[PDB]
Amino acid sequence: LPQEAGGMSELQWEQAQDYLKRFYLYDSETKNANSLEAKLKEMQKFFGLPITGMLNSRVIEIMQKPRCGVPDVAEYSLFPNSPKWTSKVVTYRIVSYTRDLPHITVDRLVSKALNMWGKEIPLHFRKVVWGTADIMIGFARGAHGDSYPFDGPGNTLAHAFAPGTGLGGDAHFDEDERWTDGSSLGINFLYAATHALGHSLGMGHSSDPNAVMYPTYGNGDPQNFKLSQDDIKGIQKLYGKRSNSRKK
Ligand SMILES: CCCCCCCCCCCCCC(=O)OC[C@H](COP(=O)(O)OCC[N+](C)(C)C)OC(=O)CCCCCCCCCCCCC
Ligand SMILES: CCCCCCCCCCCCCC(=O)OC[C@H](COP(=O)(O)OCC[N+](C)(C)C)OC(=O)CCCCCCCCCCCCC
Ligand SMILES: CCCCCCCCCCCCCC(=O)OC[C@H](COP(=O)(O)OCC[N+](C)(C)C)OC(=O)CCCCCCCCCCCCC
Ligand SMILES: CCCCCCCCCCCCCC(=O)OC[C@H](COP(=O)(O)OCC[N+](C)(C)C)OC(=O)CCCCCCCCCCCCC
Ligand SMILES: CCCCCCCCCCCCCC(=O)OC[C@H](COP(=O)(O)OCC[N+](C)(C)C)OC(=O)CCCCCCCCCCCCC
Ligand SMILES: CCCCCCCCCCCCCC(=O)OC[C@H](COP(=O)(O)OCC[N+](C)(C)C)OC(=O)CCCCCCCCCCCCC
Ligand SMILES: CCCCCCCCCCCCCC(=O)OC[C@H](COP(=O)(O)OCC[N+](C)(C)C)OC(=O)CCCCCCCCCCCCC
Ligand SMILES: CCCCCCCCCCCCCC(=O)OC[C@H](COP(=O)(O)OCC[N+](C)(C)C)OC(=O)CCCCCCCCCCCCC
Ligand SMILES: CCCCCCCCCCCCCC(=O)OC[C@H](COP(=O)(O)OCC[N+](C)(C)C)OC(=O)CCCCCCCCCCCCC
Ligand SMILES: CCCCCCCCCCCCCC(=O)OC[C@H](COP(=O)(O)OCC[N+](C)(C)C)OC(=O)CCCCCCCCCCCCC
Ligand SMILES: CCCCCCCCCCCCCC(=O)OC[C@H](COP(=O)(O)OCC[N+](C)(C)C)OC(=O)CCCCCCCCCCCCC
Ligand SMILES: CCCCCCCCCCCCCC(=O)OC[C@H](COP(=O)(O)OCC[N+](C)(C)C)OC(=O)CCCCCCCCCCCCC
Ligand SMILES: CCCCCCCCCCCCCC(=O)OC[C@H](COP(=O)(O)OCC[N+](C)(C)C)OC(=O)CCCCCCCCCCCCC
Ligand SMILES: [Ca+2]
Ligand SMILES: [Ca+2]
Ligand SMILES: [Zn+2]
Ligand SMILES: [Zn+2]
Repeated sequence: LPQEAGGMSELQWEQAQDYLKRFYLYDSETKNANSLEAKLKEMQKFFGLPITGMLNSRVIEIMQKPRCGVPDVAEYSLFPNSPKWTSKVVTYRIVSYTRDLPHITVDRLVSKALNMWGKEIPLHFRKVVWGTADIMIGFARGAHGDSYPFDGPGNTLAHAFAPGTGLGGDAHFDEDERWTDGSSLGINFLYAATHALGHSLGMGHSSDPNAVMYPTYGNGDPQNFKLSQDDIKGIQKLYGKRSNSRKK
C-alpha cells in the first residue's frame, strides 16, 4: 500500500532520529550515534519488526508515530513533581476549531474523551463556551510560537501543558494535520485527543500493554480498546474517597 515516508527524500531519517531526543527534553540513551543506532534497533524490537536493524521506511513509521514532540517528563514549563489538578471539578473551552470539519467533531469528541476519563475517575468537567476556563483547547497552525521545529502535516499533532492554575492544562492541536470524522482518510481525532487530554489531566505512560497511552499509539480507530485499572488505581487516590477498612 502507499505511504508518504516511502516517497520522501532520505533526509527524513535524521529528522526522525533528531525528533526522539525532544520526547524527554534530552535522552542520554538517544545521545551519541552509537547509542542512537542501538536504541533504534530497540525500537524495532519493541514494535515487533522481523529485522532489528532494518533500513526500510517502515522504521520511519515507528519513529514518527502519532504522539507529541515535547518533554513528556515533568517539564515543558513544569517543576520536577507529578502534576495533578488541586480539585475534582475542572472546566474546558474549545477556543478554536478546524475549517476542514465542523465544530461538532471537536466539541462532542473532546467531551467524549473527557467522559472516558470521568466515568471511571469522579472528576467533574464543565463546558465553558464564553468565559474563563481551566483547559483552553485550540486548534492551531504551528507558526504561533512553541519551541522545536514548526510542523505541518506529519510528525507531531498536539502539544499539551500539564495541570496549571493559569497557563497550564491547555492544548493546541495541529490544524495542518488532516483529522477525519466520516471520511477515514485522516488521523482519528478522538483517539489522539484522549492522550492529549490525559496530559491536561496530568497522567503518565504505563508499561502495561492494556493501557491506552502506551506509546505504540496509532492513527486509525482501535478495534480492541481497554484501560489498565492497575494504572488508574493511583489516580483514584487523588480525586476519589479513601474507603479501606484500615484507611478511611
Ligand atoms: C464592508 C466591509 C466588510 C469586511 C468583512 C471582513 C470580515 C468580517 C467578518 C470576519 C472577521 C475576520 C477577523 C479575522 O480574520 O481576524 C484575523 C486576525 C485574527 O487572529 P486569528 O488567529 O485569525 O483569529 C483568532 C481568533 N480565533 C482563533 C478565535 C478565531 O486578526 C488580525 O490579523 C488583525 C485584525 C485587525 C483589524 C483592525 C481593524 C479593522 C477595521 C475594519 C473596518 C472596515 C470598515 C468598512
Ligand atoms: C457591521 C456590519 C455587519 C457586521 C457583521 C458581523 C461582523 C463580525 C466580526 C467577527 C470577528 C470575529 C473574530 C475572529 O477571530 O474571526 C475569525 C474568522 C472566523 O474564525 P473561525 O471561524 O475560528 O475561523 C478561523 C480562521 N481559519 C479558517 C483560518 C481557521 O475568520 C473569518 O471569518 C475569515 C474571513 C475571511 C474573508 C476573506 C474574504 C472573503 C471574500 C467574501 C467575498 C468573496 C467574493 C467573491
Ligand atoms: C481591488 C480591491 C479588492 C481586492 C480584493 C482581493 C482579495 C482580498 C482578500 C483578502 C483576504 C485573503 C485571505 C483569503 O483568501 O481568505 C480566504 C477565505 C478563507 O480561507 P480559509 O477557509 O481560511 O482557508 C482556506 C483554505 N483553502 C484556500 C485551501 C481553501 O475564503 C473565503 O471566505 C471564500 C469562501 C466562500 C465565501 C462565500 C461568499 C459568497 C458571497 C457572500 C456575500 C455575502 C453578503 C456580502
Ligand atoms: C478582508 C475582508 C475581505 C472582504 C470581505 C467582503 C465581505 C465579506 C462578507 C462576509 C462573507 C461571508 C461569507 C459566508 O460565509 O456566507 C455564508 C454564511 C455561512 O455559509 P456556510 O457554508 O456556513 O459557510 C461557508 C463559508 N466558509 C466555508 C468559508 C465558512 O451564512 C451565515 O453565516 C449566516 C449569517 C446570518 C446572519 C448575518 C448578520 C449580518 C448582516 C450583515 C452582514 C454584512 C457582512 C459584511
Ligand atoms: C450561480 C452559480 C454560482 C457559481 C459558483 C459561484 C462561486 C461563489 C462561491 C461559492 C462558495 C461555496 C461556499 C463555500 O464557502 O465553499 C468553500 C470552498 C471550499 O470549502 P471546503 O471546506 O474545502 O469545502 C470542503 C468540503 N468538505 C468538507 C465536505 C470536503 O471553496 C473555497 O474556499 C474557495 C472558493 C472560491 C470562490 C471564488 C469565487 C469568485 C467568483 C468569480 C468572481 C469574479 C469577480 C470579477
Ligand atoms: C457581485 C459579486 C457576486 C459574487 C457571488 C455572489 C453570489 C454567490 C452565490 C453563492 C452560492 C453558492 C452555493 C453553493 O456552492 O452550493 C453548492 C451546492 C452544494 O452545496 P453542498 O455541498 O450541499 O453544501 C455543503 C456545505 N456543508 C458541508 C457546510 C453542509 O451545489 C449543488 O448542490 C448543485 C445542485 C444543482 C442541482 C440542479 C440545478 C439544476 C439547474 C438548472 C438550470 C438550467 C440549466 C439550463
Ligand atoms: C445607546 C445607543 C447605542 C447604539 C449602538 C450600540 C452599540 C453596541 C455595541 C456592543 C458591543 C459589543 C462588543 C462585544 O461583542 O462585546 C462582548 C461582550 C461580552 O462578550 P461575552 O462575554 O462573550 O458575552 C457573553 C454573554 N452573552 C453571550 C450573553 C452576550 O458583550 C457585552 O459586554 C455587551 C456590551 C454592551 C456595550 C454597549 C456600550 C454602549 C455605550 C454607548 C454610548 C452612547 C452612544 C450614543
Ligand atoms: C428596544 C429594544 C432594546 C432595549 C434595550 C434595553 C437594555 C438592554 C441591555 C442588554 C444587555 C445585554 C446586551 C447584550 O450583550 O445582548 C446580546 C444579544 C445576544 O448576544 P448573544 O448572541 O447571546 O451573544 C452573541 C455574541 N457576542 C457575545 C460575541 C456578541 O443581542 C441580540 O440578541 C441581538 C441579535 C442581533 C442579530 C441580528 C442579525 C440579523 C440582522 C438582519 C440580517 C438580515 C440578513 C438578510
Ligand atoms: C484583485 C487582484 C488579486 C486577485 C487574486 C487574489 C488572491 C487572494 C489570495 C489569498 C491568499 C490566501 C488564501 C487563504 O486561504 O487565506 C486564508 C487565511 C488564513 O491563512 P492561515 O494560514 O490559516 O492563517 C494565516 C495567518 N497570517 C495571515 C497571519 C499569516 O485567512 C486569513 O488570514 C483571514 C484574513 C483576515 C484579515 C483581517 C480582516 C480585518 C477586517 C478588514 C476589513 C477591510 C475593509 C477594507
Ligand atoms: C476590501 C479589502 C480587502 C483587503 C483588506 C485588508 C487585508 C489586509 C491584510 C493583509 C494580510 C497580510 C498577511 C501576510 O503578510 O501573511 C503572509 C501571506 C502568506 O504567507 P504564506 O504564503 O502562508 O507564507 C508565510 C507563512 N509560512 C512561511 C509559515 C508558511 O501573504 C504573503 O506572503 C504575500 C502578501 C502579498 C501582498 C501583495 C499585495 C500586492 C498588491 C498590493 C496593492 C498594490 C497596489 C496599491
Ligand atoms: C471601524 C471598525 C472598528 C473595528 C474595531 C474592532 C475592535 C475589535 C477588538 C478585537 C480584540 C481582540 C483581542 C485579542 O487579542 O484577542 C485574541 C484572540 C486570539 O489571541 P491569540 O490566540 O494570541 O491568537 C493567536 C494567533 N496568532 C498570533 C497567530 C494571531 O484573537 C481574536 O479574538 C481575533 C480578533 C479579530 C478581530 C478583527 C477585528 C475586525 C473584524 C471585522 C469587523 C468588520 C465590521 C464591518
Ligand atoms: C478604529 C478602531 C480600531 C481598533 C482595532 C483593534 C484591533 C485589534 C486586533 C487584535 C487582533 C488579534 C489577533 C492578531 O494579533 O493577529 C495578528 C496577525 C498575525 O499574527 P502573527 O502572524 O503571529 O504576527 C504577530 C505580530 N504582529 C501583530 C505585530 C504582526 O497580525 C497581522 O496579520 C497584522 C494585521 C494588520 C492589519 C490588517 C487589517 C487592516 C485593516 C484595513 C482597514 C481599511 C479600512 C478602510
Ligand atoms: C494584480 C497584481 C498585484 C496583486 C498580487 C497578489 C499576490 C498575492 C499573494 C497572496 C498570498 C500567496 C500565498 C498564500 O496562498 O498563502 C496562504 C495562506 C494560507 O492559505 P490557507 O489554506 O489558510 O493555508 C492553510 C494551511 N494549509 C496550507 C496547510 C492548507 O494565506 C495567509 O496566510 C493569508 C494571506 C493574506 C494575503 C493578503 C493579500 C491577498 C491578495 C491581495 C491582492 C490585492 C490586489 C489589489
Ligand atoms: Ca503535524
Ligand atoms: Ca489553563
Ligand atoms: Zn505522553
Ligand atoms: Zn502552542
